[PDB]
Amino acid sequence: LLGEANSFLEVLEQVSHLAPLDKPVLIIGERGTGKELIASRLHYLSSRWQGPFISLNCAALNENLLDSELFGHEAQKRHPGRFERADGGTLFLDELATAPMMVQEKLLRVIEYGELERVGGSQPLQVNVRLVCATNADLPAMVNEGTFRADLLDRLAFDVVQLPPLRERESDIMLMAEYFAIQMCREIKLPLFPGFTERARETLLNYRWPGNIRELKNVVERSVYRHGTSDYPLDDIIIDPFKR
Ligand SMILES: Nc1ncnc2c1ncn2[C@@H]1O[C@H](COP(=O)(O)OP(=O)(O)O)[C@@H](O)[C@H]1O
Repeated sequence: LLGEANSFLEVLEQVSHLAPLDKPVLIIGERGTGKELIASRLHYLSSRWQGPFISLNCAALNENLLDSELFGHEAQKRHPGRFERADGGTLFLDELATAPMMVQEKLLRVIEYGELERVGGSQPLQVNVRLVCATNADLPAMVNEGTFRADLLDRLAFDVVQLPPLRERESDIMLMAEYFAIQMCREIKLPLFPGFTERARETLLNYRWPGNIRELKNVVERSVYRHGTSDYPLDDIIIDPFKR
């Protein structure tokens, strides 16, 4: 993983201590800051490392589909949900704050009882899953508004990993930019990355990176491609490809 910023190193140290626990971990961070990567690090550093790592984006599914994707539904005889698929392993729920209140209630019940309720006939399913969740919402604010369950937060938020946005990671922007530029040079067969000019560095370090590391990679790849030479340093950082 790339980065030297104290804020980021401190996250890695925190994760090394949290991973062996069976307790739920809440990751607060912006898109592209490595939420899923950290969730997967928690899994692979934990005693569950040989078990499944399953992900789901709560924001991507309507309420009824989220409900059946997480908790499963009947009808060859059953469509297992993500809790069942994660049994013995880890389930990463991204965009937690978008889960509808009915889902939040059902999530609290699974955490506190350790089983998934079942329609008549079939008995409840036991599940044994280590949960990691993420969002950039202000969850305490949502609790005040009535849009996030306080009880659920008392279960999910055993501890909180705060992932710093790229704009708050010291000089990690240039370290990562260089790394990404070099890999794009290999992809388009340039013999050497010719460096970034001061203008390019100013552009990179002054931009907010709303898309963080995902956005940085894309911008840098496009910029290297457009430059297309090892003869002269890269000067033009193409943040916005919709202008020109
Ligand atoms: N510290 C890091 N070093 C190298 N690549 C990283 C680092 N953090 C995140 N990335 C990369 O950034 C992209 C977004 O990370 P990911 O965890 O998927 O995103 P998100 O925060 O949106 O869940 C991925 O391609 C991932 O490899």
